[PDB]
Amino acid sequence: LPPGWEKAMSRSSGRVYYFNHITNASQWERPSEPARVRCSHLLVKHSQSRRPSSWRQEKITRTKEEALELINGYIQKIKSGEEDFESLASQFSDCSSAKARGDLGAFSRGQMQKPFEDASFALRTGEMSGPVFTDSGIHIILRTE
Ligand SMILES: O=C(O)c1cc(-c2ccccn2)n[nH]1
Repeated sequence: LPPGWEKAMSRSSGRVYYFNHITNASQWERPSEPARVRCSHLLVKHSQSRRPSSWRQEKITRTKEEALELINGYIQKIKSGEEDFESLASQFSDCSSAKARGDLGAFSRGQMQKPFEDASFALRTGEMSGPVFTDSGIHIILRTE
């Protein structure tokens, strides 16, 4: 199985599923290197975030446990087609790239912080990540090219 795609056991149904320990993606169907990849993301900062500040709120106060909740929340809406990445990203993302529907433009290694990189490279064109933790906050990372 591709980079970090491991199989495992669903603790609700006991039926097969896959999680990726590099992007924290989890999906039921079996899964499927670039020099550069292009990604958009939705960032939800927290108190412990690098710069607890964003175009949305001058001092972020939400805890980490809560940041995650919010992040899980959008994943459900994205996964269920209730909302798309771009809409939630253009509204909620605590990064200024929200103005650009969360695009961060094309990029290669060394360039971004490592957990974001490792996720960004391990996704394939189309995959969204699960929650990804960096010193900045919590990300949902979609890979576009
Ligand atoms: O604070 C911000 O504005 C911010 C930081 C990031 C970021 C992007 C990639 C990896 C790590 N952090 N994205 N947005």
